[PDB]
Amino acid sequence: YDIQAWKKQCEELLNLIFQCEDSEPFRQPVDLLEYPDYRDIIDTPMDFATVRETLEAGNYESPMELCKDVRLIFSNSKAYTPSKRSRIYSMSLRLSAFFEEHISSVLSDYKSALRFHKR
Ligand SMILES: O=C(Nc1ccc(F)cc1F)N1CCN(C(=O)c2ccco2)CC1
Repeated sequence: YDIQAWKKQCEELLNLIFQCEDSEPFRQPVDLLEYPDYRDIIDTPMDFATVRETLEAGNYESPMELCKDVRLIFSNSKAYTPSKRSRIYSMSLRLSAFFEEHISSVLSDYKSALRFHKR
């Protein structure tokens, strides 16, 4: 029922994501010279370095907020891809599956801890 435990659990999961070769395209913001039309398609860029820095700054209140930003990385890739058979989109789908498999317990434990706190 530790309502702070999610933060280190998220740090550790980001560390695992950074070790995954599938995270390579998502570790830093998209560059607007290599993909010059990116901001015509994507309103809110997001990447894993920005997620880690937001966490480490103490600017997430909950793991749900972190989860929303990570899911934005993946929805941006799906929106920008020219094909469902894209290399970088295909990497995003594997990485999303990995993320979702690991974040589920972090969310459940946090929400349970908070329900206990407010019992
Ligand atoms: O090259 C990058 N990011 C990047 C990373 C580090 C850098 F230094 C410079 C970069 F531009 N892509 C990431 C995700 N990508 C897609 O989601 C997508 C789907 C189909 C085709 O691209 C858009 C472009």
